[PDB]
Amino acid sequence: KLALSPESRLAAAWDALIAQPARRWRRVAVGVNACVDVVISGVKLLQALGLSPGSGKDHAILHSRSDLEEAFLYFMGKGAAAERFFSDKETFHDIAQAASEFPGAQHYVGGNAALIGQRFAANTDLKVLLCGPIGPKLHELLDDNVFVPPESLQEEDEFHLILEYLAGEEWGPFKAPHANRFIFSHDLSNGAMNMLEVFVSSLEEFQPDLVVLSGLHMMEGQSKELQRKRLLEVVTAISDIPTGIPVHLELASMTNRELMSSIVHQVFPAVASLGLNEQELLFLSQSASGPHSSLSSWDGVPDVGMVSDILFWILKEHGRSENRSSDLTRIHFHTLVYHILATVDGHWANQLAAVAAGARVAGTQACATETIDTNRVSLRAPQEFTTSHLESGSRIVLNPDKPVVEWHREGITFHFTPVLVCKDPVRTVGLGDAISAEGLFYSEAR
Repeated sequence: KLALSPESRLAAAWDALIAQPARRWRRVAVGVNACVDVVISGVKLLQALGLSPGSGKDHAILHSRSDLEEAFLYFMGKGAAAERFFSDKETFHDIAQAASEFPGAQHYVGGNAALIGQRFAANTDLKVLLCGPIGPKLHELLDDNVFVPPESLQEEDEFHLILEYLAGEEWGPFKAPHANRFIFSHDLSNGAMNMLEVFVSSLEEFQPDLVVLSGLHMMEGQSKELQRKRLLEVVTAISDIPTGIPVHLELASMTNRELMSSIVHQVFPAVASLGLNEQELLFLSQSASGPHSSLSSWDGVPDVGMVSDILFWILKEHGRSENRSSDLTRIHFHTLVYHILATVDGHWANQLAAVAAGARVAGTQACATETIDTNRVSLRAPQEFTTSHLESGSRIVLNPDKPVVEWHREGITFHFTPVLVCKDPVRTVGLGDAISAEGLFYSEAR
């Protein structure tokens, strides 16, 4: 034998460490954001609509095929990302239909909640209920084991059109300097959490063991009063679910501090578990003067200690306490090159295997393999790190044969593992959702 790679050593240690918990969930309910992502060459679509190349020109809202063409060309010229709302409902239906029917266009389950539901549904001994704006195409796309209440089924889907271009791609006088994408939709359902009532209404009959909620971030840019109504609906609904049923909030894509503040004040005490990435974590610390609020942006890989100080602070400021009457005891942090599972001691079991399992799915799903293909992955976590930047904490060195690292801090345990990052990924949109679902699947509430 020759020496195995760090990655093969690590994936072998995971396969030995990972096992389902002693007591397993039977039924999980998930809501409420869901859509169909249609990924298509932007130039091809526009050509397919019968459009000749016009001028690049930005438009704040797309009212028309012209506006679409003009803003697309503008961003294609920059090689830059953008996203827009398309205002004409009927015209949008015809464009999305044209994109979805275009030969070679790819169709994907979209929306945090639907993606979570889909990941859970891969296990046949777990029964999944999913609510959200689910039309005939999304229903077809969803796994057969996923139950959607007839109440949550609708005539039309929410299509999100993802218009890609390659570096060096040309259309008449236009040439993309980088590969990127232009996304547009006409999605009022997900913006308003219009299926929250239907979701809440379905829980009693279903008797979930676990409730998972996502989609709050999508209300960004809606009426503050509409947001306030929905957050109160969330909190009321959760107070009606039987005691001891964990609720996980998957928090993504936030830029509004009023809304973030409100989610922290109102929803955090009502949930057992929280899931998020480096972007939302730092955003939280920026709003409420947290450990590294001073930090404007992560400078490369987020510093583990700095991350852990913020997770610590959240469970201290907003987690369960003798005095507080918060239910929050768990945060599944996931970033590109490592994941951390942080738990208030004595409320959760199997968190070594769970964080390992979250990390493993990040590799396999990114590469679109059933198991880890050790040729297509790469260990990118720091070789050594401090467990707290602000406080004095341990100096840890990565051992591929013992990848899951545990450390304790004032009655809160952290569980760290690196990720085996897919070097040549198919598509990594929705990875955080599959990571959080896997982490919860392998978790046990005490």
